[PDB]
Amino acid sequence: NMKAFLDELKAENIKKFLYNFTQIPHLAGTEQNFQLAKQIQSQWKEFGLDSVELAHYDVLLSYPNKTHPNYISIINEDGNEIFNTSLFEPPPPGYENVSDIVPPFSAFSPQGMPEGDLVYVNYARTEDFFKLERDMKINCSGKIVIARYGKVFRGNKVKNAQLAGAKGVILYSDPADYFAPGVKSYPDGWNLPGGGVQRGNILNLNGAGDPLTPGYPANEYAYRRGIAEAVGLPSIPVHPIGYYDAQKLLEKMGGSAPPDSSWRGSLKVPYNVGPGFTFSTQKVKMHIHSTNEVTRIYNVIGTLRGAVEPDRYVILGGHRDSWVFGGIDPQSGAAVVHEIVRSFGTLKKEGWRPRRTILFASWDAEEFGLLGSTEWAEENSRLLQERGVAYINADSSIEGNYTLRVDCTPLMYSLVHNLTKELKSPDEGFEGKSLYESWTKKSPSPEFSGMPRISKLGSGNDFEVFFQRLGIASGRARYTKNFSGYPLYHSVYETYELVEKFYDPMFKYHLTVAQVRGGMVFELANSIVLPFDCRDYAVVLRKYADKIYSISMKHPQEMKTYSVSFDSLFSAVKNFTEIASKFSERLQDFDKSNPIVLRMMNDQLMFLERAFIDPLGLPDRPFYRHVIYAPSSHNKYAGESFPGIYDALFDIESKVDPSKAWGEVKRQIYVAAFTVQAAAETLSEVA
Amino acid sequence: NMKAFLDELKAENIKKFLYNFTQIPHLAGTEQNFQLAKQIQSQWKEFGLDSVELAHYDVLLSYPNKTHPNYISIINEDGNEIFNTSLFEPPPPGYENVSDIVPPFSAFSPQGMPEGDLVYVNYARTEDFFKLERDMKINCSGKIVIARYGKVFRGNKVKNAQLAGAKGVILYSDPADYFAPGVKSYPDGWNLPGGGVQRGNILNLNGAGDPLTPGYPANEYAYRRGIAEAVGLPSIPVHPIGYYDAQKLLEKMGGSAPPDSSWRGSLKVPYNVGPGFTFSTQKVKMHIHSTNEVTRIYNVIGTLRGAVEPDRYVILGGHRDSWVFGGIDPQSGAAVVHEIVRSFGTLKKEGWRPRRTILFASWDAEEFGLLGSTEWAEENSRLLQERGVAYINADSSIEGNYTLRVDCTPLMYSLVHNLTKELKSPDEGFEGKSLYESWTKKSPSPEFSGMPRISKLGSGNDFEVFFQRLGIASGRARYTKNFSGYPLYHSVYETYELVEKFYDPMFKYHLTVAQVRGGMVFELANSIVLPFDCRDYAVVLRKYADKIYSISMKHPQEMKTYSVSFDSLFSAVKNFTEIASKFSERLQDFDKSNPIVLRMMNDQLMFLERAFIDPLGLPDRPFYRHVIYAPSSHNKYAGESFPGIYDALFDIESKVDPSKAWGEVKRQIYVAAFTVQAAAETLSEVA
Ligand SMILES: *[C@@H]1O[C@H](CO)[C@@H](O[C@@H]2O[C@H](CO)[C@@H](O[C@@H]3O[C@H](CO)[C@@H](O)[C@H](O[C@H]4O[C@H](CO)[C@@H](O)[C@H](O)[C@@H]4O)[C@@H]3O)[C@H](O)[C@H]2NC(C)=O)[C@H](O)[C@H]1NC(C)=O
Ligand SMILES: *[C@@H]1O[C@H](CO)[C@@H](O[C@@H]2O[C@H](CO)[C@@H](O[C@@H]3O[C@H](CO)[C@@H](O)[C@H](O[C@H]4O[C@H](CO)[C@@H](O)[C@H](O)[C@@H]4O)[C@@H]3O)[C@H](O)[C@H]2NC(C)=O)[C@H](O)[C@H]1NC(C)=O
Ligand SMILES: *[C@@H]1O[C@H](CO)[C@@H](O[C@@H]2O[C@H](CO)[C@@H](O)[C@H](O)[C@H]2NC(C)=O)[C@H](O)[C@H]1NC(C)=O
Ligand SMILES: *[C@@H]1O[C@H](CO)[C@@H](O[C@@H]2O[C@H](CO)[C@@H](O)[C@H](O)[C@H]2NC(C)=O)[C@H](O)[C@H]1NC(C)=O
Ligand SMILES: *[C@@H]1O[C@H](CO)[C@@H](O[C@@H]2O[C@H](CO)[C@@H](O)[C@H](O)[C@H]2NC(C)=O)[C@H](O)[C@H]1NC(C)=O
Ligand SMILES: *[C@@H]1O[C@H](CO)[C@@H](O[C@@H]2O[C@H](CO)[C@@H](O)[C@H](O)[C@H]2NC(C)=O)[C@H](O)[C@H]1NC(C)=O
Ligand SMILES: *[C@@H]1O[C@H](CO)[C@@H](O[C@@H]2O[C@H](CO)[C@@H](O)[C@H](O)[C@H]2NC(C)=O)[C@H](O)[C@H]1NC(C)=O
Ligand SMILES: *[C@@H]1O[C@H](CO)[C@@H](O[C@@H]2O[C@H](CO)[C@@H](O)[C@H](O)[C@H]2NC(C)=O)[C@H](O)[C@H]1NC(C)=O
Ligand SMILES: *[C@@H]1O[C@H](CO)[C@@H](O)[C@H](O)[C@H]1NC(C)=O
Ligand SMILES: *[C@@H]1O[C@H](CO)[C@@H](O)[C@H](O)[C@H]1NC(C)=O
Ligand SMILES: *[C@@H]1O[C@H](CO)[C@@H](O)[C@H](O)[C@H]1NC(C)=O
Ligand SMILES: *[C@@H]1O[C@H](CO)[C@@H](O)[C@H](O)[C@H]1NC(C)=O
Ligand SMILES: *[C@@H]1O[C@H](CO)[C@@H](O)[C@H](O)[C@H]1NC(C)=O
Ligand SMILES: *[C@@H]1O[C@H](CO)[C@@H](O)[C@H](O)[C@H]1NC(C)=O
Ligand code: MET
Ligand code: MET
Ligand SMILES: [Ca+2]
Ligand SMILES: [Ca+2]
Ligand SMILES: [Cl-]
Ligand SMILES: [Cl-]
Ligand SMILES: [Zn+2]
Ligand SMILES: [Zn+2]
Ligand SMILES: [Zn+2]
Ligand SMILES: [Zn+2]
Repeated sequence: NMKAFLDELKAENIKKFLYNFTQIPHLAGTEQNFQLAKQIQSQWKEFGLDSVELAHYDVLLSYPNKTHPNYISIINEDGNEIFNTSLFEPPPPGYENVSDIVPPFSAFSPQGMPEGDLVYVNYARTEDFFKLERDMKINCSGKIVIARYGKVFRGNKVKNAQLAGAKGVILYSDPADYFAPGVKSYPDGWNLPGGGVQRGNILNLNGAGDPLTPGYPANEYAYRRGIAEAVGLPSIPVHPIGYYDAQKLLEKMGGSAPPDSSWRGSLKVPYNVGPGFTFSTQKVKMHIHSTNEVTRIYNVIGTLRGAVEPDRYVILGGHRDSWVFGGIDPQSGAAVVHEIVRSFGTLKKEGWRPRRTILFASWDAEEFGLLGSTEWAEENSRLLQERGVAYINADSSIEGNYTLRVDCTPLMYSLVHNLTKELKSPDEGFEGKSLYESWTKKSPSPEFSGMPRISKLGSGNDFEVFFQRLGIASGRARYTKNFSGYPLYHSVYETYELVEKFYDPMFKYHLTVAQVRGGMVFELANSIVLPFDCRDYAVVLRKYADKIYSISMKHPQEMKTYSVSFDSLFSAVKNFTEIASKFSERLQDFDKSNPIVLRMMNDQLMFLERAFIDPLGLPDRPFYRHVIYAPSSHNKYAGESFPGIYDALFDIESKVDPSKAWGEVKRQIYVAAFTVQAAAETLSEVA
Repeated sequence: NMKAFLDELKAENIKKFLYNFTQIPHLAGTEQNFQLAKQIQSQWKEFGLDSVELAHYDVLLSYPNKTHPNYISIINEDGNEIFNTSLFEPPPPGYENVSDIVPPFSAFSPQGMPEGDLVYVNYARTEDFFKLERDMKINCSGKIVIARYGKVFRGNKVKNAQLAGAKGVILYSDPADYFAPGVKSYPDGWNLPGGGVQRGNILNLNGAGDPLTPGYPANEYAYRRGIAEAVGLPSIPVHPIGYYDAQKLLEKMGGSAPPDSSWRGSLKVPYNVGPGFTFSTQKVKMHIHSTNEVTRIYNVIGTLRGAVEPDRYVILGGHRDSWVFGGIDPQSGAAVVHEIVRSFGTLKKEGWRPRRTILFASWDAEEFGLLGSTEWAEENSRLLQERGVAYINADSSIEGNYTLRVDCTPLMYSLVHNLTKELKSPDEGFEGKSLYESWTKKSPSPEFSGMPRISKLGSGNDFEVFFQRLGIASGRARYTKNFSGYPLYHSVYETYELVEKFYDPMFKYHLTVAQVRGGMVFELANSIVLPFDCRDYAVVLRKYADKIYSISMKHPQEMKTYSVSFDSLFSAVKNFTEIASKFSERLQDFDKSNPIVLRMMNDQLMFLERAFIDPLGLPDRPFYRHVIYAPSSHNKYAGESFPGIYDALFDIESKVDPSKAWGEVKRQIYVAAFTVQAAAETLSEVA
């Protein structure tokens, strides 16, 4: 049973595995990450799984040129380079050995050496550009943009800059966002030093996976697009820097003053918007020589065969590739997965099997655009869509030590509330209290009443293909602090020591998280009726419908003129509530001795998330197919509800042809209404 | 059991129902067809079904203007109309009563009155236009095209004419194609009189359904495209005529002689290609005033709930709407469906239920582009794709009286061979012999060896959405003669008397067909393991792969230059064969006492057709999603195998950018190979 499973999980095994996984860098596509793959594969076998395989793919990756390093320069009239930015981050104490740490770069930047004047765009959010262009009437065309990291996915920033006519992008971490007051810089604290730099890809894939093979696995015989038809590549060069190098670049900024104080970081500089310097005269020059190449990646797939329903899959998955040492990201998740596998393997060895099949994945190349999970899901989509019960993600276990953070489909709200009521809180001052209780006090639902906050699923991690493309119920859970990161995210300072010393000295937060993740998986794979409560969907659908309705009501005149009615959507949401209620009654009232009836009802529960998928996808985003959730078009990290209606409404006042625009709003209402009604009807009696 | 079911079917009930259904016209959208819907609905209830509902939709239909009739004219220099074509067909004896028979028209023609010179284009097939433009260097731009009916779907003809720059199309039936030697014209024989005219729609929908709501049911709150963005509407006017009116128009043809004798019909005319008349001087003028309007349609859906697996659907479906009386098309099918329902209802009343759910449909508006079946499938696609076991079509039972004609998925080859070995042949001179035996002697497989021909499924009937869009295993069966029609197809002369006197005086062919259709449905809904043999798919996949390979090999030089390899496809087809064999062994070797294992294996058998669906669809045809079969792009009535590779190869010598063209061939090989491999893997052990 479950306590057995949970009792078997040890804090000290997790620490042990974390140490093992973080001694050398495990960059996607490198030999070291292949070797770590083989090791996971051997150990998952010893741990007892029925089978363990590697699945490989040849996918587009991106690397700096070793012999021609990227950097930024200030140049004078004579094109002399007065100031150059760092070529690497100062490595942390004890790691001068590090054979090779990849230098900071933006993965997938095109090559180039543009020069021009700087304009400062705050976070380079859509509203930031609105403010700049609309109110301040500044123009970025032909400019080099400098933006700080934070708020939104960096690929969104680069896309907004391209849209604004920019010719290059410089990204940096501002201490306002990455330096927590009263804490010391690494190695004496968990703060980001001025030499530290955030790596990460800057693609706008919208779910496509490998840029060359959208729709299909990048296997041996795959036909590949030419790089010119590749999906999601930026067309301007981009490069990231620390705040020391950034202060040099910002200290001379001329033109307009920040429009207000929210545009201002913590550096001792004016934060002028520019364009140009105060040093007329001087310009900025980028040197990007990174290359894209087709490189092989390896996922590790382990299988624990179910005893009763082997053709039903519960999936625990998390990535193994890291920018450098991956102390937090991803090895604090991977080490938790490893102990969960060891622990399932133990039960199995004593003769136990779960009811359903459990699949365990160690994904590759997440950092480069969720490529390993996606290609694998493109290859197995027929199995996943007919047999996939649920997907639990397992990136970083901790990103703070304050409370539980859970994002999932409403189908799993009750499972997560129940499970956490049986778990001991590991928080100071809640000893003897349940996880549900510390979590509820520290993180109260706005939505009401005496319940914890649970968020929507956006994207930016490996659950994306499972939920947004395939409609498989998905969740994730981690410890967090009281979309920007923790200060040391994706830098060289993310090490084993960072975690042992400052985050989780006892590894008790890792353990709590291993219980939540492992317990969810255990319940999903073994409970006789699937632990999904469809009435939870009925509740949030109503809230989401009120929400998009209020957004539309900011335009009463247009609603009148174009006859924009939400009646069909509320009507669909009403029918969903009613039918969902009745389906629950039947769920309570039928006999579990009849297997066929049990399988039927489970199939209904399983396909219910699947019912929300539109095979045509959302407009311009063919691989985002879920009609209720999609990643925000302004922020890949954030979920948006009724994404098709929301985007039809967004900035509608600016559209040239109002009735065409409002026509499209109404089309999206219709699509949403029909999909909600069709989903509800899957829960009707079947004949 | 099955004999019980079959013994219950009577020839005389079928005749009785056929008579009842053919006394007045039942045009889609008219009150008479609503009334016939209500009657079917009452009678399916009395017959015993658990429930019977009407599902309605508001869809684009098309009608002639009653007070401004369509016709064609010959005009002189002074624009005088010398010759006008008929305004209606002479009604058959006894039907001068007929309140109103719609006059011949091409459904969905735009309005217009173009004048110009005639060019004669034979069947207006793609090769016909190749011959005309390429070899004869004739130019149709600005011309009015005249084509004879036959060979290919009429909508393809109109699209080829548009592509060729034509400004109007005149369609007619040539006695070469619609007058069988030695037989008399109706009412004294089954031949087409010179006054008879073939109705039918001329859309190019490619699976979209209702032109205004592609993707989604045309329900009450549906958002509808503007007619200018409608799917599949021709942009030139089109009108059909009999061979009397056609002889007048053809007798004066000038320009070139027919390129050869295959261009020549049976009329006593030269069959000159034109352009223009021999009467310089005279021109042709079209008068089309037909309108398109959104009109309500009604499907009747009956349900016979399964005893053991109510959430598994076997579907028997056929249309009810007719151009006029529908003596053959569709009421000879509808009357067979009615007797099958009555017969299932009888068993049910004596306490029996099938194992799986059976759904019975009477579709509306088939004649106007398969609209009723399609809209219903767009509305229920989530149920159909997870629960749909099989779809059996039921249009016309007879179109000849020579032998059985069966088209179906390879998954049903064995079911159809077995079932027909248990059925008595109704053919003269095979009394005491089995249906399999007359059918095999009269219609031998080319493919080998001692087996009957079974054809590929294309489109042009209501199975289209189920098979080509949704991937549900589909079949159809009918009596045929020794893509053009029978002579009286879609004319006013298609009556009850036509069938009683000349086709099936005893109704014994209707009865055989009711046994084949009802027996297939019975086996599918009741057999414990689904009666599909996946090794039949392995066999035809190999044949199809040889076939497309030979087509490519006509271009050895390009295959060399571009490195076009079919190795991945043959490799996929090999793995399919191997895995299919092993899956059959397990299928034989497992115990039917374990229900869960039985359901698992049945689910594999059920989803196997589903595995061949690509959610991106085929290029430019988003609603054709099956990778192995699609309707021919040159002939909606015909199936093409590996449609994506075939179309990439078709007329490739003519493409401007060879490596781009050959690139696309290779892409399609890759897609085909991967889909075959993914389908095979669904039949692997599941964990
Ligand atoms: C939520 O579930 C309910 C059912 O429980 C479902 O209600 C349905 O609403 C539709 C659309 O309003 C109803 O449609 C009617 O059908 C009857 C025949 O049964 C027709 O006579 C009506 O048509 C006339 O009136 C229309 C509206 O003014 C005219 O436009 C039309 O031209 C006709 O003159 C009408 O179409 C349907 O009957 C009910 N079904 C019921 C009550 O069982 C509702 O649609 C669901 N919500 C969603 C979004 O699906
Ligand atoms: C039909 O089923 C068979 C399996 O039963 C399946 O065979 C697979 O073929 C692939 C592709 O050829 C094999 O891929 C190899 O994998 C190994 C590692 O296991 C690699 O070392 C190999 O890569 C090297 O060689 C390549 C080819 O020259 C180089 O391009 C590459 O850069 C490497 O140097 C190679 O990728 C795979 O191992 C087998 N699997 C087996 C035999 O189990 C076949 O693909 C199926 N058919 C289809 C169309 O799917
Ligand atoms: C991580 O732990 C693994 C497994 O214990 C270590 O790999 C084993 O170590 C020795 C080499 O000294 C070999 O005898 C085994 O073959 C290895 N087992 C494998 C690959 O599964 C590995 O050395 C550890 N890594 C670190 C950095 O300590
Ligand atoms: C920034 O780096 C550049 C590139 O290395 C330095 O300029 C180079 O310096 C060498 C030695 O003076 C010259 O031979 C090259 O011509 C220069 N290269 C280019 C492309 O300008 C420059 O010194 C650095 N700037 C500072 C302030 O250190
Ligand atoms: C979470 O736990 C609650 C409370 O135990 C469960 O709700 C009960 O479930 C049982 C078993 O079917 C019913 O008999 C009770 O009537 C339910 N009580 C309530 C308050 O609804 C709920 O099912 C659990 N959710 C899960 C386990 O997914
Ligand atoms: C087709 O058969 C039906 C059913 O027997 C006939 O409809 C019935 O006829 C009488 C009207 O004379 C009524 O008492 C019943 O209400 C009808 N039943 C229905 C509608 O289910 C119908 O008249 C026949 N049609 C023809 C042309 O003979
Ligand atoms: C073909 O039909 C046209 C249309 O009815 C006939 O021409 C019309 O005839 C009436 C009476 O002569 C005239 O008043 C109209 O002006 C004509 N209409 C048009 C549009 O031309 C014509 O007679 C018919 N041709 C033949 C040979 O019967
Ligand atoms: C068609 O009938 C053939 C011959 O009876 C069936 O094949 C046999 O099926 C039985 C039952 O599983 C096996 O034990 C035999 O070994 C099979 N014989 C052969 C020749 O294969 C076949 O299964 C039937 N196809 C159907 C009913 O779908
Ligand atoms: C890296 O830089 C060298 C020159 O310094 C260049 O010639 C080489 O091609 C580069 N490597 C690439 C582009 O992969
Ligand atoms: C922005 O400035 C550039 C300067 O070259 C100009 O080409 C472009 O049209 C301007 N656009 C706006 C938003 O005014
Ligand atoms: C963990 O422990 C305490 C709890 O308040 C906190 O003050 C400290 O900052 C935490 N460590 C990190 C890395 O947040
Ligand atoms: C039919 O023709 C009349 C005139 O004869 C026209 O005015 C009317 O609008 C037409 N009906 C239509 C177009 O539906
Ligand atoms: C066909 O003839 C028309 C005459 O107007 C001309 O415009 C068109 O370019 C010609 N095309 C070909 C195929 O020569
Ligand atoms: C039906 O019966 C005989 C069989 O040869 C045939 O000659 C006759 O033409 C058939 N009727 C039709 C309509 O084909
Ligand atoms: C490429 S989607 C997100 C990848 C990675 N988790 C990042 O946030 O940088
Ligand atoms: C619109 S697809 C075919 C419709 C009808 N069966 C015809 O052949 O005319
Ligand atoms: Ca791919
Ligand atoms: Ca539609
Ligand atoms: Cl996570
Ligand atoms: Cl048919
Ligand atoms: Zn990560
Ligand atoms: Zn990361
Ligand atoms: Zn028909
Ligand atoms: Zn027809």
